Amino acid sequence: GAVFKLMKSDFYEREDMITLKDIFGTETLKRSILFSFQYELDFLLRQFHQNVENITIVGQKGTIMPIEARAMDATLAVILKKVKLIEITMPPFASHHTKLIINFYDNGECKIFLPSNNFTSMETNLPQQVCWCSPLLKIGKEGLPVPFKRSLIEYLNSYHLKDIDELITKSVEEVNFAPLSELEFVYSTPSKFQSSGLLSFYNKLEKLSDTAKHYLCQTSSIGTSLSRARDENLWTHLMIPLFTGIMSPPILPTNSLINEYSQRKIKPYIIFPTEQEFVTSPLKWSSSGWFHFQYLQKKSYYEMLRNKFKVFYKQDPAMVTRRRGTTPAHSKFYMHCATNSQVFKELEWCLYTSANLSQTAWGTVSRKPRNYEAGVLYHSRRLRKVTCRTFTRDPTHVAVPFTLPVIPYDLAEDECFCL
Repeated sequence: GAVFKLMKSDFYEREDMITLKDIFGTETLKRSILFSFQYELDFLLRQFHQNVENITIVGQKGTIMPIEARAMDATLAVILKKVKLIEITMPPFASHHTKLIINFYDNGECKIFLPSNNFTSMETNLPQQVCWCSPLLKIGKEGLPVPFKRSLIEYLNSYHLKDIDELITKSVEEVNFAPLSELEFVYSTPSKFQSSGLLSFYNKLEKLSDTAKHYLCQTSSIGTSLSRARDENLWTHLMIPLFTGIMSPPILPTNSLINEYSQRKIKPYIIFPTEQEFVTSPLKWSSSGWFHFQYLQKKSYYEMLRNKFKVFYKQDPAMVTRRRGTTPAHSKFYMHCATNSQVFKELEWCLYTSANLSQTAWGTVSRKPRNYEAGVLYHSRRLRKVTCRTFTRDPTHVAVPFTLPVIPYDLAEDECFCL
């Protein structure tokens, strides 16, 4: 079945887990179709076996690093000749952020993965990363297409590229997705013809269907305010209100929202590294470059989230391993827990995705996403509770890199890291 695994690091595991070599190094691997935001070609291609017949790479123009002659060799030369590139051009400040792997092996076997790291050595080894691995799939006629398969095809179709249609989608269509009948494929696309992002995700949660309402988000980037006039955060002012029913599509004042939260027992969480957590990371600030929250030019926005909603949470210093310490994770998780220490062991639903907490990744009720994003959704009424555990203590449906429980920011000294 599907399983979450923690990405091994050359630094943390110097002397269960997974590596890109485990994924691409198998002699039985026949073809790999890749999606990512950044490609370090010599690093990536060194992960494969000489037996591979084709490597189709989908990426944004300018994010694919060629291999210099001085760094080439006989082995790599062979791999390189099997690479086919499909470049996507995007408006400035828009991103093909999706990380996805579709492997085809000997016999009619196929497997799908969602790594949180882009394909570069630095990203793979510095921040903590995870990888969702689908159950083993096989080529063969299909009856009714599983929702996961149906959604994946819509996503691929939304690129509106002939190369994608013929070299990728046709191959995916031949695969039987029965083993994935319980999960959902959630995505974002800038396509004006395909609905996606928040709007689509909201509708899905509605269709899928006294207690404290826990809504937690773990992200590597935190977008700025949804408006230039007021301080409005995507999680606290739009997503949570929508999910709870406080609002419905055809933004309330901060204070009105705060009261609603109290009366409804809604508890918001955003896991993001503190300035001090890098001091207690094995590689110190080495992984800090991938965590972006620029609030210095609009301090009020930050103070609101930190003091008014008390939304920020950090790692439990007593539960993290010594080899990884308080090193932040570059994975993105969105989850909901209903109660009435143990919080989050059982979930109503959980989304693992490449999408950061920003308007560009999710869009809004009226605006569409600007990025390509992809993730997998686990929902209780589709499996009767989604089980989840923390890798920091290493069988559940979901496994997370952050500690469980997470600890609230000490309002007397904790501050979000600002690159």
